[PDB]
Amino acid sequence: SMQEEDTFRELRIFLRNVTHRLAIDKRFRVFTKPVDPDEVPDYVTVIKQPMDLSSVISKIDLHKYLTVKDYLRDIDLICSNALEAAPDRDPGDRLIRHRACALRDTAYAIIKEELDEDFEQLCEEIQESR
Ligand SMILES: [Cl-]
Repeated sequence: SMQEEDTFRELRIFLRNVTHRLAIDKRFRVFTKPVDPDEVPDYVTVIKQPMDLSSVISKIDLHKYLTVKDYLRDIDLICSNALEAAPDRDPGDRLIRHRACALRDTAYAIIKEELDEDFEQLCEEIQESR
């Protein structure tokens, strides 16, 4: 229905807002774009499912997220990919992991504070009905 399409529209607007807020945070700059094949060629081999905040925006616009849970799966993937790609004790890797963890925590905290759980439940029930 149009009411359901309106709901999905509201979700995309909200998701777009949260993602923007993430993407402008200077700590999260390394997560804003795909990793560069030239800068390191082993990334595409070691990371099977690359994800970044620009790809998240593209997916919102392609109507790929019908629930907040589906969006958070991609935020989690950005984080888990970073942890896997930067696992060592050296300061460079620890900085990346710290920032990855902060990205995840920030997204979750924004969502906890700003998303009505009944809105999410509605999204889930429309998704399940299709
Ligand atoms: Cl830096």
